[PDB]
Amino acid sequence: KLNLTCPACKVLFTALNHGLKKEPNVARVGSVAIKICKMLNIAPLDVCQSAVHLFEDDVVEVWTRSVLSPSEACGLLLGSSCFSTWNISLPSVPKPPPKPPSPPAPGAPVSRVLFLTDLHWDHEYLEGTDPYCADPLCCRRGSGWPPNSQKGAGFWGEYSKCDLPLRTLESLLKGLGPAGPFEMVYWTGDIPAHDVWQQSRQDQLRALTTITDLVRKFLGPVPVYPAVGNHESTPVNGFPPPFIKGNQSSQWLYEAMAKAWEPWLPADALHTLRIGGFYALTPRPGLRLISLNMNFCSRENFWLLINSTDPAGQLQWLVEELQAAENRGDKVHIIGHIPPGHCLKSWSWNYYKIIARYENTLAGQFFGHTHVDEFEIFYDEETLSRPLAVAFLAPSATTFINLNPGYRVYQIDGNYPGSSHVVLDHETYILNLTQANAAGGTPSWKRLYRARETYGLPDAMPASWHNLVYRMRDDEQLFQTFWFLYHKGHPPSEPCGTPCRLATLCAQLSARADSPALCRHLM
Ligand SMILES: *[C@@H]1O[C@H](CO[C@@H]2O[C@@H](C)[C@@H](O)[C@@H](O)[C@@H]2O)[C@@H](O[C@@H]2O[C@H](CO)[C@@H](O[C@@H]3O[C@H](CO[C@H]4O[C@H](CO)[C@@H](O)[C@H](O)[C@@H]4O)[C@@H](O)[C@H](O[C@H]4O[C@H](CO)[C@@H](O)[C@H](O)[C@@H]4O)[C@@H]3O)[C@H](O)[C@H]2NC(C)=O)[C@H](O)[C@H]1NC(C)=O
Ligand SMILES: *[C@@H]1O[C@H](CO[C@@H]2O[C@@H](C)[C@@H](O)[C@@H](O)[C@@H]2O)[C@@H](O[C@@H]2O[C@H](CO)[C@@H](O)[C@H](O)[C@H]2NC(C)=O)[C@H](O)[C@H]1NC(C)=O
Ligand SMILES: *[C@@H]1O[C@H](CO)[C@@H](O[C@@H]2O[C@H](CO)[C@@H](O)[C@H](O)[C@H]2NC(C)=O)[C@H](O)[C@H]1NC(C)=O
Ligand SMILES: *[C@@H]1O[C@H](CO)[C@@H](O[C@@H]2O[C@H](CO)[C@@H](O)[C@H](O)[C@H]2NC(C)=O)[C@H](O)[C@H]1NC(C)=O
Ligand SMILES: *[C@@H]1O[C@H](CO)[C@@H](O[C@@H]2O[C@H](CO)[C@@H](O)[C@H](O)[C@H]2NC(C)=O)[C@H](O)[C@H]1NC(C)=O
Ligand SMILES: CCCCCCCCCC(N)(P(=O)(O)O)P(=O)(O)O
Ligand SMILES: [Zn+2]
Ligand SMILES: [Zn+2]
Repeated sequence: KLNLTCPACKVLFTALNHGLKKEPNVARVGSVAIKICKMLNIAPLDVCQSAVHLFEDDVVEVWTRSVLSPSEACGLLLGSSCFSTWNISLPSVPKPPPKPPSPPAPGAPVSRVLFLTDLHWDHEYLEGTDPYCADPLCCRRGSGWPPNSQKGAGFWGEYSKCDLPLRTLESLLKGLGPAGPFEMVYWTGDIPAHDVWQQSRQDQLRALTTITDLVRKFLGPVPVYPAVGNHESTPVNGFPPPFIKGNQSSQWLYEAMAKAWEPWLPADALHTLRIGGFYALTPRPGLRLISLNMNFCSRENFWLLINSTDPAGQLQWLVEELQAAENRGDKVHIIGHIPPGHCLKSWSWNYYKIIARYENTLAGQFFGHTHVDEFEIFYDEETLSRPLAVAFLAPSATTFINLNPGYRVYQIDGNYPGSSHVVLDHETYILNLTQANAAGGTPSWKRLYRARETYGLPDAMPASWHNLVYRMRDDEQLFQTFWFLYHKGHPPSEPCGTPCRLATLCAQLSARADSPALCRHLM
């Protein structure tokens, strides 16, 4: 026991964790925290110096606490004095024995799938403004001007906490020629910018109509299959389950999507889309595309306080779609915005259980939301050792934060009977702002890398990505590459030390939220 109250403990972790974000050592930061404790009379210094001694005696205990923040660490140290359970009904049909997808045979075609996510169009982006304003979003009207001649916001964007003007997005679509042709496109939400404090419903629908028409303009007859992001509504993250009716429901948003996305989605899809913002359709024989609204898994969605149990019956709906694909022989692609690893515990554990059951039917999982080049591996529930699926977390088109613009393209097993529809390889394209915003610089999108090439993989199967993680656990050079691509070729100046490495690698193995057992082989 420590004579340390709940708010008191939060002041220390604040002054420490904020300090540990760039300060070289713990000692100097430890002194600041003790001085804070003294100046404000927050607690007895013996207790304060005892807490600093524990918060990070070594980085290991804190390596587990890499996720932990003040409220999260205090609860564990103080106790209870400082989210419901539920699960899904799986059909009684016995699980087919696991068998890997057969590699494509000679002559089997390939298909290219463009993947767009996190475009975050800022209607108010303005060149020359201050990229480091006080607001959560800058490079826009109201952020001010730079101080004493410092460089303002770049023309095509900036490496800061800023989003993109329409110019950079129009430039992205126009230069897709070399990346295609595309059989279809996946678009996992987050269309508006991060100007939350001034997002009316008119603004959000303006971003939907404006970007939808733009995408449709440069893709033309190619179908685009979108998924609902967490910024698409106002207030942000607020997606009430369909049991809420009236002007406070998300119908203003869902009925606007069904109208804007009608060219791409069939009747049955729009039906569910209007109700809960999710749908399922058949884009080609043998394949079933399922678009999930991961806002109903979101931690920021305050609406789930009413009933966080499978909101909208989506997972139960997902199970039915998956089980029907299994009986039919089809394979499944799931698209969403928030990756399952970032979901609420119950929702995530149930999704993890669903993916484990239908491993032979699932051929691809695609998400975004992280804005960086990541991937989440799923393991068998019985032993948590056989990688059986992969969720590719594509990088954002926007710069938010301190990143290069970029999109993703997937090579999948082609459109033919018996195909596995699995991802065979993928590529990432970027816009190099340092060259585009420079005097005389012109937009030129280039292929950053191809996965199988840089990583030397035999394929894009779960076992290969599983083997790529532990190769990076022991190969500092192979991880730096991944770390370089992680940020779309614009890493932070802060090198990723051995605690950062294992933390990043632990994210690659944690497709289930709150499961430390998934990273037991990292130290
Ligand atoms: C956890 O910390 C608690 C707070 O710690 C303080 O806060 C930090 C920021 C620093 O300032 C640090 O130095 C402090 O210690 C701490 O709470 C303290 O606990 C002690 C005893 O456990 C309390 O002592 C008692 O105080 C009362 C009130 O004192 C004054 O008021 C009355 C009238 O209201 C007057 O009559 C008194 O003369 C005082 O002017 C006293 O009444 C009481 O004395 C009586 O009882 C004792 C024995 O019980 C007899 O010897 C006396 O003769 C009296 O009969 C105590 O002296 C202290 O008030 C309390 N302070 C605060 C701010 O809460 C706590 O002890 C720590 N907990 C643990 C588990 O360590
Ligand atoms: C909470 O909702 C669950 C989930 O069902 C959906 O929730 C609402 C949106 C509501 O409008 C229903 O029409 C939806 O179907 C309710 O039922 C649970 O359903 C899930 C599977 O989808 C299952 O895991 C649970 O065991 C079910 N529980 C029950 C009691 O049927 C449930 O009615 C709501 N529970 C609470 C406590 O609010
Ligand atoms: C959630 O948890 C368990 C899964 O192990 C389920 O317990 C079964 O409950 C159903 C009724 O819904 C019964 O048919 C089964 O007989 C129960 N268990 C066994 C071993 O028979 C539970 O039903 C699951 N489902 C839900 C909706 O929570
Ligand atoms: C429906 O709900 C909206 C949600 O905000 C109500 O609020 C108005 O609309 C915008 C967003 O669309 C808000 O930013 C404003 O605060 C509100 N309007 C104004 C002029 O400030 C809206 O009033 C509701 N609509 C109806 C018709 O009742
Ligand atoms: C984007 O373009 C910039 C500018 O051409 C590249 O930055 C250079 O990187 C080399 C690497 O050794 C440095 O020596 C130069 O000083 C950098 N130039 C500037 C102006 O900073 C950058 O490498 C390019 N990024 C990608 C992903 O292609
Ligand atoms: C250099 C690595 C850091 C990248 C920055 C990531 C920002 C994340 C944005 C959000 N997840 P999204 O909902 O906009 O996707 P948010 O929830 O923070 O808004
Ligand atoms: Zn985003
Ligand atoms: Zn998002």
